[PDB]
Amino acid sequence: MQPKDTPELRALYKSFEEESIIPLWTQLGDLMPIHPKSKAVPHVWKWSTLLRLARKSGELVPVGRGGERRALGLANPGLGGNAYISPTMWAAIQYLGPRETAPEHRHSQNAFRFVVEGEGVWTVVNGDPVRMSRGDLLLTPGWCFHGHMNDTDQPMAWIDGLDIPFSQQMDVGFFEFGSDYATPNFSRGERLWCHPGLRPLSGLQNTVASPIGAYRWEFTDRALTEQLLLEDEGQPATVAPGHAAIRYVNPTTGGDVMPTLRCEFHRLRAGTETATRNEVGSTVFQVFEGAGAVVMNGETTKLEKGDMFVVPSWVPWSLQAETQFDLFRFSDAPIMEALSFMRTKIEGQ
Amino acid sequence: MQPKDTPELRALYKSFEEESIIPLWTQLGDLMPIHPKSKAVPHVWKWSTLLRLARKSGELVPVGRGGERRALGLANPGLGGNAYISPTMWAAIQYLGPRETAPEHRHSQNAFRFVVEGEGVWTVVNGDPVRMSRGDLLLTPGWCFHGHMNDTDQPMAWIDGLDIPFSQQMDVGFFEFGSDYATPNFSRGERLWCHPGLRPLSGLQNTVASPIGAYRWEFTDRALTEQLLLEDEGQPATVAPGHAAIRYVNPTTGGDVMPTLRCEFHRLRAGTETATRNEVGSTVFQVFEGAGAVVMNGETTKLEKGDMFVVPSWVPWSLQAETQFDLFRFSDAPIMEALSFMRTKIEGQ
Amino acid sequence: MQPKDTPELRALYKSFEEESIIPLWTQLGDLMPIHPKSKAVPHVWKWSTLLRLARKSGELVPVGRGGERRALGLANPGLGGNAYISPTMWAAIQYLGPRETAPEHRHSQNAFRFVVEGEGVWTVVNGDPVRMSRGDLLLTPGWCFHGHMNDTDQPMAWIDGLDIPFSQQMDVGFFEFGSDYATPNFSRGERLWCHPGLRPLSGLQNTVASPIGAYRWEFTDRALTEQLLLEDEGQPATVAPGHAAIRYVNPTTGGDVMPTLRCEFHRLRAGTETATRNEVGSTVFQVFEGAGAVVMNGETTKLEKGDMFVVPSWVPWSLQAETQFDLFRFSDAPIMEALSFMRTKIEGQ
Amino acid sequence: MQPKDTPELRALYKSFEEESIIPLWTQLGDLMPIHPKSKAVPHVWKWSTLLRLARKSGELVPVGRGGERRALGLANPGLGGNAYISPTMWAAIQYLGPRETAPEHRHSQNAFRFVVEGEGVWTVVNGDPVRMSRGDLLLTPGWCFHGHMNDTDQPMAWIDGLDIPFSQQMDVGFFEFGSDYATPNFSRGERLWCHPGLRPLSGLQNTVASPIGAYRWEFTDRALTEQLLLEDEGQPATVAPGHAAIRYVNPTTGGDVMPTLRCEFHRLRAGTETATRNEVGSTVFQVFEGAGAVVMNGETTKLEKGDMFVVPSWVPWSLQAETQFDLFRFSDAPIMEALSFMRTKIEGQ
Ligand SMILES: [Fe+2]
Ligand SMILES: [Fe+2]
Ligand SMILES: [Fe+2]
Ligand SMILES: [Fe+2]
Repeated sequence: MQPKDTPELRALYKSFEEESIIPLWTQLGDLMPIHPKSKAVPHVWKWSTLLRLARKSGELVPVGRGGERRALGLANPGLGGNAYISPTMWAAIQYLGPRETAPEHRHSQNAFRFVVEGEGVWTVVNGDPVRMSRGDLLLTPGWCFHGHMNDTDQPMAWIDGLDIPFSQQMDVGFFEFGSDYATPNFSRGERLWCHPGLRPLSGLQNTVASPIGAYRWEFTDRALTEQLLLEDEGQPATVAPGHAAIRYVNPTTGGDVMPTLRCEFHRLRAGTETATRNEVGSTVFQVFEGAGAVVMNGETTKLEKGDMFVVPSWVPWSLQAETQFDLFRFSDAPIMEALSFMRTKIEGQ
Repeated sequence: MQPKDTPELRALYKSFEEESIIPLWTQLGDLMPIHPKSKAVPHVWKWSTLLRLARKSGELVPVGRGGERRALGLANPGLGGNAYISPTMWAAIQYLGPRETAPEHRHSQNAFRFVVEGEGVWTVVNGDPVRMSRGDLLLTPGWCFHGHMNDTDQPMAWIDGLDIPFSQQMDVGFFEFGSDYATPNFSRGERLWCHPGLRPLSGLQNTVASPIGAYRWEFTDRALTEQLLLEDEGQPATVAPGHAAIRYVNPTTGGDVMPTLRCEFHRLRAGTETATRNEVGSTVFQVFEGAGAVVMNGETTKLEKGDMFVVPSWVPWSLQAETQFDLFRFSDAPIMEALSFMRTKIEGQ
Repeated sequence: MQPKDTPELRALYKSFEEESIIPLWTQLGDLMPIHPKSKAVPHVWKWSTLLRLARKSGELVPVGRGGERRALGLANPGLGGNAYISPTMWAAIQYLGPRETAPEHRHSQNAFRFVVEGEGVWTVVNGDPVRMSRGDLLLTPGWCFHGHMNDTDQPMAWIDGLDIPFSQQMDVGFFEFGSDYATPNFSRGERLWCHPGLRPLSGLQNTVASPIGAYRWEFTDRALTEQLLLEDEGQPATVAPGHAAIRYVNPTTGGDVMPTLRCEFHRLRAGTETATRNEVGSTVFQVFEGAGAVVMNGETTKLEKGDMFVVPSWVPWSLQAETQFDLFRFSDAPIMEALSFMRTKIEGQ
Repeated sequence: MQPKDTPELRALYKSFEEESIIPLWTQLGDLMPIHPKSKAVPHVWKWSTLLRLARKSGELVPVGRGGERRALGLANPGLGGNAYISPTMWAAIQYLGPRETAPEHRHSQNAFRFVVEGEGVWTVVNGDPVRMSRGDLLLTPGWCFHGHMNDTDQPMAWIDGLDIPFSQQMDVGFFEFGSDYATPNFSRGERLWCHPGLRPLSGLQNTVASPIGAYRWEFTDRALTEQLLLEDEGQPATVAPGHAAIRYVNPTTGGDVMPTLRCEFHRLRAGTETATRNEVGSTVFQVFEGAGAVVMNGETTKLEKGDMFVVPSWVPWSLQAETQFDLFRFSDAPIMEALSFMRTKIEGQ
């Protein structure tokens, strides 16, 4: 029950408004909910829709007229018109036209670029050029200069993933503009850092983000194959039966690629059904290859190559593989884990 | 410039709305600002207003009719009607009437209670009772059961500080209800942990929040006196000339009281003027004793005993002491520092 | 069995000697023992012997003729004439005569001074003077300048504890000579750092050793009393029944006083018998007050006020209290724990 | 000067001997030296001597008659007959005959096996078999079961490196005996862990030693080539001009292979002369390929393929390359660094 509605109570409340006071006893229960109840909702975007809308944006939106920023943000229908896939993460399909380029800038917001279709584009990160091709993860960690250049007449699509919404809501955003279009097969970073178990004596200092600028498909694919093969041979490897998986890591530390974003890659055997999880924080998956479905809040959605979906905080989810089902994954878990808010419920346990 | 406004462009945009896509090239620059530009604004609340409105709430709002929740939230005028002092922090004046009590609950949100006026109330934290009096900091770290009981006919006011707005925006909130009104002079926690330099062999495990339930005024006052005294004697101690200061810490670790909130206490000699700082993240100060002013965005506001004010992200601020000027401080810095978003500009350097 | 003893085998072995080769197959099993088998043996020194020999050293050994170095090293009878209490630790009774002084030096070896009898001596540590009295722990962490001065006509005895034998065997030793006899009641370090739960904003950097120069008896005694009192009240506190105990810690970190040495203080209720432990590494106890015994390798030795004893690596030990039994303790455990060699067996578990 | 040599002084000293007391004032200065002065001396072993003595041991010392332990320990001439290369490290040339095997054991002492000549031997580590060939580093971290099996009629030589002397002097040694001769091309460990930048979701827990059982030559060689190539292109990479180098690391952490031993591999361009270093702790190098010399204490020794040498604590050293000069390196630095005893002087700086 509320206080008696009296002229004195109404005078009290008008003083409140005047003095920027909001009394706790008037607040709606879910200021402190029983468990996380996001304004973001579970949502799927179909690739066939996204690619068609991206191609059209290629025609209608040239460089000089918005073409420098040709990226289709996935907007969660529960987040009020904000171009946010979740309360922490921005995810967009960047569509880079034949021969297009972008100049250098840096920003405090952390970012990756996961290559969906195409080849022969380079993203240049602190002057070091990083070739892009299908299945590759590129990082452009916060405060690193990044521009790019298409070396080809072909378009490319990648997922443009950032902590923009966290950074916007929390007031951490900074931004600077920057000041040869070399096309090396591999970046300096990779040439130093992508030898397993080995660390240059010139890079003995730990870093906050990975110095690996590209995690190439070859290696991702090979790691996942080896886990399934080790499973066949009776050896521990996979995380769950038929479920091979890796986390992309900062090799100086063994932890996440960047302070705010975790990236992983999963492969499921045909037939695999994962146990239902509730996890704090939001995650986004993209179907890289294969066919299957997701269950979110008990609702099953079938999924095809390229489809993308978001699980907001604490929404119970699982995946079923119809064929071999390869998925790229990102989430805000490093944030929940750094601050001791992370929590996990699994149907098995 | 934007793409040509054509029937095809308008069809593209209507497909966007239908498919929950928001194109980057339509977005307003400050999705990624040049430096943090908060929606929260610098604001001061006068104690004499807050105490008068609190007393009236005591009369008008009894237990059974909202009295269990008698706390006046400081609402930032730039945060849209949300009861948030800043985008990360909730700060409220809790007004506890003669003999009032509250039962036990726990929530994932972290919290402290800093005692402004009054005595002989106990907050009971995981069954351990913590006496409260003026100048004391109490913690109720996340997921710890806490209720309270006034043992007296006198009211008490404290600052009720939490990471509610971070927790609400980020989807990390959990909440449980709980299931003798002992009145020990000191808590078990204090009796184990408040011997300088000494650690019980039964508490060798590090914790995520401090096991000290109260940081009593005596010690705070004594530490600040010693720094000014060491300054008089030519010995390094104070942070800046005439500026004594402490941070409240988790003694198992030496770091912050809780994962999301930093607390500190400052004492300035009469005459002291601090150098202008820009810092990422928001901070709140309360004047504990003395007289002076603040400068925020170049605007000077005079301050009296009890006044409270907020500096949102990157707003340049400094303090001037007219008399000896004691201030309690909290901020979301452990969040900015954990995620490598923290940044500092000082006018000296 | 060994290789055939042939002229060719003997020629092989003479080539070995010539070329500084020692073949594994000739080595005695205990190059890699089944469990630690120290050359150091369990040993007790009686205080009444040590004090009598110390007094005589006071008469016979004046300043100018060895008096600057008047310290009686406890030499383990199994360590070959080396002045080592154990393979890692040096422990000596320093006997400081009326009005004696020592000038400043520093060395990489870490050291403490635990005051057995006497008062009004100061050890000056990086120019900061630290009063000494019975029951106090002083640190002189490695590479810190330290000299001292007796301000009185009375002698003082303290335990002079160092990692000298580790440092000597491992080749880490460095040593420098240094370049007012102030007598403050408390040191600068203490005045900054001995306020429970509080950390100066001017000392936000973690250190490798404690910045607390003295851990005074008052606080040690009070902590131990509180644990026994909390035990009386049914509250968890003591490590084992009737067994109160603390660890001295570096307050910036919550870990050990210095990188190589751990210090602790135990109080046992009359009647308390501890469960038998095997622990890797050596430890030394001193009886501060009370009466009881120790069991080492099944052999019981009765103990009086001032007695000192060493438990080398893996020797099973326990303590029995006849009266209330207060003991100071040091060990090389931070070394075994840092390098993942630590191991513990308890008779309970 | 010493105390007066009196009958009373002699009685004092006889009481000392009786009571296991050694007085400080009688001790020789270098109990606490000015800088490290090892009993170990700089020493070189020639490969042509070591291989010839190893072959002869193959003839004279069969299995059943010492052949199970056919390893030639490098004994430092200053370490008193102890089979120690330095005060912390044991280094031996293990010579494994045609078709020989060894059963499983484990010990707390940490160990590696760096393959000098030969192929088709497997060391089986916790049931997982690790093929061995020239240039490969294998680990058998402490407390891991390890046996081996030669699958061939050819002998193999490897460097058998351990922290035996530290473990022996410090009392940390434990040892257990253990209870198909599979010959996989690659180990399970490698198949999980040797994909650059990728970490199995099933191995998210950090470990104290590397889970990589072999660091194969291919990758080592490729990393060193890339650094010299990046040097040619004007890009930062090498540690010093013409000096390419890597550290072998634990991929869960980015730190050293094991708690007590660091391993590295250096490649110098023909002509390269390194600046003189003093470093705390001992190191051992082996010439893998090429020709050059070392300078230790100002004394130059020419070096050929296979030669091995030790630099004890603080001995100034440098390397000159005549040809391209590849060297494998191990040291006790993780011990000096963990305990804050490490120190470095370089002639450049
Ligand atoms: Fe960008
Ligand atoms: Fe609460
Ligand atoms: Fe000393
Ligand atoms: Fe072994």
